Amino acid sequence: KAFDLVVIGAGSGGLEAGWNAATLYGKRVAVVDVQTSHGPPFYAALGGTCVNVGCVPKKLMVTGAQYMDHLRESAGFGWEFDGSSVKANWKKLIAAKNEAVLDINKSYEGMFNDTEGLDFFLGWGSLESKNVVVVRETADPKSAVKERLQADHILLATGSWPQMPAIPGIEHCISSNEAFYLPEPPRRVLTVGGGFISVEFAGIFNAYKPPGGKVTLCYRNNLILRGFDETIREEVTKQLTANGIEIMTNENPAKVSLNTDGSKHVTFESGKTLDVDVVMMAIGRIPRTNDLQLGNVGVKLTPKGGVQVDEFSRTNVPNIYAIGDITDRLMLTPVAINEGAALVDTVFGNKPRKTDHTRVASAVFSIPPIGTCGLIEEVAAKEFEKVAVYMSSFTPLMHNISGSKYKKFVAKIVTNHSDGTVLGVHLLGDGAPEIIQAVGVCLRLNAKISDFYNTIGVHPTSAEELCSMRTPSYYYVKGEKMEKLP
Amino acid sequence: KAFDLVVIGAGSGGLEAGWNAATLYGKRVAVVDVQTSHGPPFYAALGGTCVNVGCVPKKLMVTGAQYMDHLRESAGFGWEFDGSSVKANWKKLIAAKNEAVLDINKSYEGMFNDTEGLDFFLGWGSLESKNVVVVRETADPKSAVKERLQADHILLATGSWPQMPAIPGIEHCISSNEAFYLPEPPRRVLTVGGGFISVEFAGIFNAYKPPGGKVTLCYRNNLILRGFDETIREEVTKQLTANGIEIMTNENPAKVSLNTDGSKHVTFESGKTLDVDVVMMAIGRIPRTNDLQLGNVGVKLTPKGGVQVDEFSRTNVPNIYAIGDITDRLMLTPVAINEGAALVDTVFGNKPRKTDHTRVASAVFSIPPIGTCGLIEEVAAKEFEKVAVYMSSFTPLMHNISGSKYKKFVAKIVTNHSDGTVLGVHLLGDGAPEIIQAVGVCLRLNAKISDFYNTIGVHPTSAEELCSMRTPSYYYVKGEKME
Ligand SMILES: Cc1cc2nc3c(=O)[nH]c(=O)nc-3n(C[C@H](O)[C@H](O)[C@H](O)COP(=O)(O)OP(=O)(O)OC[C@H]3O[C@@H](n4cnc5c(N)ncnc54)[C@H](O)[C@@H]3O)c2cc1C
Ligand SMILES: Cc1cc2nc3c(=O)[nH]c(=O)nc-3n(C[C@H](O)[C@H](O)[C@H](O)COP(=O)(O)OP(=O)(O)OC[C@H]3O[C@@H](n4cnc5c(N)ncnc54)[C@H](O)[C@@H]3O)c2cc1C
Ligand SMILES: COC(=O)[C@@H]1C[C@@H](O)CN1C(=O)c1ccco1
Ligand SMILES: COC(=O)[C@@H]1C[C@@H](O)CN1C(=O)c1ccco1
Ligand SMILES: [Br-]
Ligand SMILES: [Mg+2]
Ligand SMILES: [Mg+2]
Repeated sequence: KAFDLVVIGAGSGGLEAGWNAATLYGKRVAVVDVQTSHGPPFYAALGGTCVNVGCVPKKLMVTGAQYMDHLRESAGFGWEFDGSSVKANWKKLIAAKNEAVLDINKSYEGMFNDTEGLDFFLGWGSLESKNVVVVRETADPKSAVKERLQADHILLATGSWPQMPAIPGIEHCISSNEAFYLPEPPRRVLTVGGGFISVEFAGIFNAYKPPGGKVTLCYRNNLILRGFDETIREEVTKQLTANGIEIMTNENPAKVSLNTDGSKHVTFESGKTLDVDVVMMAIGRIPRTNDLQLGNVGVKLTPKGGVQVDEFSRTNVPNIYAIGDITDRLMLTPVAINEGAALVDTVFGNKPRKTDHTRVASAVFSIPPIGTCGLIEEVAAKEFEKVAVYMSSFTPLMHNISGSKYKKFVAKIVTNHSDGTVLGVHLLGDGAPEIIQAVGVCLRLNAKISDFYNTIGVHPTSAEELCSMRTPSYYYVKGEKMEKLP
Repeated sequence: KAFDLVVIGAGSGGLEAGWNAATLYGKRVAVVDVQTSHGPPFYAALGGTCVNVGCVPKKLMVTGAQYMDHLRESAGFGWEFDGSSVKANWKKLIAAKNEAVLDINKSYEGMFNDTEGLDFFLGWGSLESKNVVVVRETADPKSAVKERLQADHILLATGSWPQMPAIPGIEHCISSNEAFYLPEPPRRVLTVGGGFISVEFAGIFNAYKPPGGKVTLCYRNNLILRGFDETIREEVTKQLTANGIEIMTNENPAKVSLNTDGSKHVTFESGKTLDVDVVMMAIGRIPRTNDLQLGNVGVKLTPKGGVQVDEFSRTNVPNIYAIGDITDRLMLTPVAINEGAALVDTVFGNKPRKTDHTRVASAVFSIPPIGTCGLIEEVAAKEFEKVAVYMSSFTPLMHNISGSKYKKFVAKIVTNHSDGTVLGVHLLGDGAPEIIQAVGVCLRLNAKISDFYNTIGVHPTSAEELCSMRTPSYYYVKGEKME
């Protein structure tokens, strides 16, 4: 019952820290999670949110959703078939996703069996004391102890959970957790929220809806995807609309009731109403701190609710660290993994390393998708006296032939115009998530715009647009947008 | 008529050079090409090989070919439709391709009409003297003179042309040029060659083949795609085979005759026989210098027929330059364009610049495709004492579900293990040509493996594999492979 490291949460960050500590530094590791495989009741399980009810199944389902566009687009290239015979079998998709997620769950079980020092414990981890984690039967702190784990080092890696707004009839609504297990594809669905999860699910439901279906996405403010490039926010909005999704901006559910046929009657704050089969809330995710009983050792939380951490993932309590979504910063898997890898290389490697929270590449698997790294221009413009924006936006040739004329590719480079340093790169279109990864490496290397334009293009690709931009489209001078410099 | 620059060949490199010299440096520029729009009889035309019978139309046709996989793969994600209704209409693909290419032809026509100091001349350009380009009716130097252009500076930018082996029945075979104009998709086709053109057309013809059809690729050597990463050469062979293409390595055509039904009877050196509807020779491209009458001026050619150039694209004759395929080096459009821009900056801008032919990102639009930049490990191992290989190879999850379990993604990083400098990056799988572009920028910035593995991944992507490799798979020490 004695460990160098006890990790609460067998997720993206938890397993990276766990595995590394064991395989690289031959350390003695305990990892706690509430479930060994995906789905109800606790949804996240061994592997974490990403594996079970996040990046992995979502990406399989977006890939499934993309075939609605490929089947149509094929016609431009001479593919002929009976379009009246086309059906999207959601039940197939969910069964194939479940098998793929289960195989990963089994994979992690394999990893824990086949690794000296690395041991998995089932149940609910909380903090007894500075150096003891208790595993109980349930999330109730009164439930039975299954284990008392002695820890020289404790890692909090419990991730996040969907926020459900406290409106009348919220019990008629689901989150992404339940979206992954719907037995039938909804004919009419309201996705609530303007972030990546609402956007990605609107695309998924749009592809799998039965005949006479309608996807509506509502967002409480004016323009979806706050924090992304503004040109891309506007374009994603147009491209989702072009593919049949209704975007209701400046709208927010005030209440939901069940109609007598089991459908949902949504009343908006504005007084508008909408009948749907599913209401999926995707308005936020909040760190999972309640169940850890952090009051028992006095781990400090932020005004927001995340575990407060320094640059080395250290809480206010020596030997207690926190990575990933529990810190309520950038809620992405590779960030959690990076923080985990750094924490272990630091503490057990004697090789201190801090995660860089700048210049993080990320994606939205919207149809079509977003790839982005670094600052949007409005943010750059407040930090840098002179910012240049390089922009290329056009419908690629393939999509003129496919008939998807609305699929404008957007490539934007934001620079410090004083030295040419690239501050951010913002892509919308097929392949954007793949294109952006090596751009993340470019930004780590302090690439300038001249490093891009002096590189020889790969032709023909969308990516070569990033190496063809020599002249700013416009600038910000002391925060002020203008076409030309003074 | 008198010009600062005369460009023979209105192609990738010629147009970059002409447009830059006219617009950036205010020079009076003439550009010569044999045809104003794509296709027979001369195939290349205004815009060049890439526009007319190269990168642009081939990428559209590979995109078309990819739908065979998407339609099949859709089933794993629950898509249902009547498979027996599926037809690949090649006529529609060719029509869509022709319209796209002709629009580009027309836009280039409009660029010349609307750019003052940039003039287009139709016909066959050759050298009369070191400062005179003659434009004639035909490739025959006795054909009628249309123009004589006085030139301070002459750029040779005539590209390359398919190589056809001098075998009996060569006349019954075609090249890529004719493949772009086949009115009907061949039921049985043999692509001859192991290079990108053979492999890309094998995938195109494999998707559009009518029922009961068969695509065969033959190559003289043991393993297609020499010059590419060896793991990728092996895997792309497996993945082509898995999609129904017959790869005949260590085989070469000895002759072709017509069966009585007009189909092609191929006899290989090995005494194997194959009956096909089309034989497409893709064994090589040779520099197009014959028609230039370079003997009029004494421009030095290689025995192969390439124009010899220094690093600044200068021939042995002052004021005569050559860029692009005619130089018989790296036969890529972006390289031709880079060389044209560097030449004009140097000559007209006094901004001396030479093209870097190292660490050039390129792609093969095979199905699935290749993206590469920099050295393969066998080459690195001869130039560096210690070389590390970081390799990740696995069927991605979407392809377990899709039913294309054969589709392994390969990601390989080759380093100088002495300092970690990345020497090469080699990718096989969907997205590879898009992933490799920004890797080009990384290699220009002398990125080390640590710069890749300390970059935060984008998940889920194939690209994130590049940023997830901490530990070498194997090494070369003084040219020798060590596990
Ligand atoms: C729908 C969706 C889509 C997403 N898509 C992407 C994407 O494409 N790319 C991306 O990078 N990120 C994506 N994310 C975010 C990603 O899932 C998270 O950022 C990441 O999983 C956070 O990792 P973590 O280590 O913080 O915790 P998690 O991976 O969430 O692991 C936490 C684990 O802790 C366990 N746990 C919690 N409380 C306790 C307790 N008291 N005792 C024991 N175990 C406990 C849970 O069961 C869970 O398995 C997505 C998220 C969602 C919900
Ligand atoms: C099937 C195929 C696929 C390819 N795919 C790709 C790819 O995906 N990516 C890539 O980067 N590269 C690709 N390439 C290579 C690319 O097309 C060439 O590298 C590029 O076009 C060479 O440019 P250039 O300026 O040297 O000549 P070109 O673009 O070939 O232009 C030469 C021009 O000169 C004209 N001409 C010739 N002789 C005369 C004369 N005497 N007088 C007047 N005009 C003349 C021709 O009509 C032609 O238009 C491909 C090539 C082929 C054949
Ligand atoms: C693509 O990842 C996201 O959408 C992340 C995850 C969560 O932290 C919310 N979020 C953002 O707001 C955002 C803006 C730009 C990039 O990310
Ligand atoms: C995609 O780029 C290529 O395929 C280029 C184009 C042409 O130059 C041949 N080639 C090679 O790289 C090569 C080396 C040895 C055999 O082919
Ligand atoms: Br070989
Ligand atoms: Mg174990
Ligand atoms: Mg003109």
